[PDB]
Amino acid sequence: DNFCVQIIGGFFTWTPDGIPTLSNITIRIPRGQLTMIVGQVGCGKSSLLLATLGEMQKVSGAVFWNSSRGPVAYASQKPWLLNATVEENITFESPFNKQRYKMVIEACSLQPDIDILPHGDQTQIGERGINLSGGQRQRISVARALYQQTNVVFLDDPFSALDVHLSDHLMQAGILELLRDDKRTVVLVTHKLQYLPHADWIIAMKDGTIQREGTLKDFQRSECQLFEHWKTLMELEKELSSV
Ligand SMILES: Nc1ncnc2c1ncn2[C@@H]1O[C@H](COP(=O)(O)OP(=O)(O)OP(=O)(O)O)[C@@H](O)[C@H]1O
Repeated sequence: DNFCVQIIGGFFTWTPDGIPTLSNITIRIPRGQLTMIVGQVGCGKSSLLLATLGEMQKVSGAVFWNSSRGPVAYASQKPWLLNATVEENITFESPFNKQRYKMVIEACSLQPDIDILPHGDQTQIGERGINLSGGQRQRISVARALYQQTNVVFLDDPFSALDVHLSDHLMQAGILELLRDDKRTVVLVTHKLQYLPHADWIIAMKDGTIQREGTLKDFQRSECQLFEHWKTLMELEKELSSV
């Protein structure tokens, strides 16, 4: 109805005939809102993101897309980089709009870093080019995710190798401004719980199964231990002829 991705009792294994890495998956992602998946290391957040994309085989349950999935803007936990220039890494087979390109660059704070080095927004990077630092690779992948005119945006820990200032500016200018104005569906896996007030929907995962759902107000009563743990980790209220 008003939700983007629906899973009812989904079972997903990475191996073809192994133990279910994801068990009893139930997910109700709102459309046009920010949904944040939180959990410990290796509890299946990236696996949940890829299971919604069909990258994992399904043992049981059903997956519904009300957007026939359609395109999804995805920023992997390991930042993927093409062999082309920075401009083509950000546009990624899209029409080049200078206004949108500069807006996404200012949202990711990529301008002063592309000012460095032999070329500006035209250096070949990845293979057949100069290597970039992990923050630059991650933010170029995030800029590619933010650039495309896609209603669904999947972000898998954009703040893995980012400091406080760049991650905060990325969170505000990208997620709360560049993605809210066009009402794109943003699913944001993160280990930074300081952005939990900015979450319309929250997914809690624990050992390959999903613990809770809803807003922080729902976490206030049903799961008091997890709510107090979130409070302690950071009252959690929302918001040539010679040649
Ligand atoms: N491509 C893969 N092939 C096989 N097993 C995988 C693969 N990706 C993840 N797994 C397994 O699935 C489980 C959860 O991994 P996943 O990457 O979803 O966790 P995560 O919580 O998102 O990651 P992080 O370690 O960054 O917190 C682990 O047991 C891991 O070994």
